[PDB]
Amino acid sequence: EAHIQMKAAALKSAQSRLFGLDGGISTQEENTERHTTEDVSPSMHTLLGVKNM
Amino acid sequence: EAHIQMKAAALKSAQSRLFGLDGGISTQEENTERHTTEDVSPSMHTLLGVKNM
Repeated sequence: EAHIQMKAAALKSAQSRLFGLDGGISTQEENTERHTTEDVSPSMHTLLGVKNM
Repeated sequence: EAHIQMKAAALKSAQSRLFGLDGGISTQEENTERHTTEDVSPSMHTLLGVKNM
């Protein structure tokens, strides 16, 4: 009885977690898009439908 | 008889406790979560599904 009470008092209410933080860090997608000197910006190739006035 | 009565009167109804307060103080779990400059708050990383209007 003493050993059981000691074990119960030591363990308390310790929740058991089956997993931790996943090791897969990359949550985005690889950017396979090309970059060329013809681009108007590092994020865009052309401004196709844009109309100035 | 006198000694027995003296012992009974001195001891009274003293309950015997086998244990005291347990020495294990930490009742919570260690917070292994990281904190990064990208976080929106010290308690949360992103606000993922939140929709503004």
